[PDB]
Amino acid sequence: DTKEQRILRYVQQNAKPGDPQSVLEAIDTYCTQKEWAMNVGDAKGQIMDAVIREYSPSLVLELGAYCGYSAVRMARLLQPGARLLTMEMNPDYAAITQQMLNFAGLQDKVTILNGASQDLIPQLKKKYDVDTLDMVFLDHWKDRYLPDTLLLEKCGLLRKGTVLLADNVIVPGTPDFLAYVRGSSSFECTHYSSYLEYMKVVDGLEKAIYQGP
Ligand SMILES: C[S@@+](CC[C@H](N)C(=O)[O-])C[C@H]1O[C@@H](n2cnc3c(N)ncnc32)[C@H](O)[C@@H]1O
Ligand SMILES: CC(=O)C(=Cc1cc(O)c(O)c([N+](=O)[O-])c1)C(C)=O
Ligand SMILES: [Mg+2]
Repeated sequence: DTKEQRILRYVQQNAKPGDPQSVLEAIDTYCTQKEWAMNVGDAKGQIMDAVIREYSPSLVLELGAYCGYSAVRMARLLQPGARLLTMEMNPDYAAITQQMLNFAGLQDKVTILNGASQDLIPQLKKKYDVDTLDMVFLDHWKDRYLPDTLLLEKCGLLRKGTVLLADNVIVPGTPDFLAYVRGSSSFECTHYSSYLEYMKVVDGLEKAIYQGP
């Protein structure tokens, strides 16, 4: 099997069905003790929790689902009737993510879209009945953060106050995205210093709030 199958199996055997907190704890234990994996992790996850709680977004778009750790993290804090859309182009990972959300009991709040964000974002309004997004979590391949931010803008999916929250702006780093949003009057930016998941390596999240065109 794969590392991602092993993470899912560990959750199934070390967490409680319908208990998202125990799912997060099981993933973080497995990835600390056994196999590193690119989940946002508990240190940066706590910052995300604080952001989600501050904004109480009704519609969140996640770019990059992997095994479902950040989808579980965010969906467990969504208010009743709020929703998360998560885009994941790797079908093996999308299948793991669905099973992770099912185990956590959060599947009614999350819709997985299997495809590439650059192909799916232009379809959100017509095919997925989106007006504008309240919050976007960018955590896919780092060279896509800037192109997809610009694409979300072009597609009319950002409104004044939409929160963009970007993982890994230090490691691996997203230099063009970071320079662009920090230099742009269309975004108000804040940096949240933290640590790379499961490692004593400095990383950080960037929050970029859209200000309109
Ligand atoms: C860092 S992992 C996501 C981790 C997840 N957000 C978490 O914290 O649990 C990055 C993911 O982005 C996916 N990916 C990369 N480029 C993508 C794209 N253009 N569209 C959709 N998914 C993409 C990869 O297949 C991978 O699963
Ligand atoms: C390239 C890679 O795998 C590494 C970290 C990483 C961490 C993330 O949090 C993340 O989202 C992504 N990503 O490529 O999407 C990657 C390292 C340290 O090698
Ligand atoms: Mg990441």
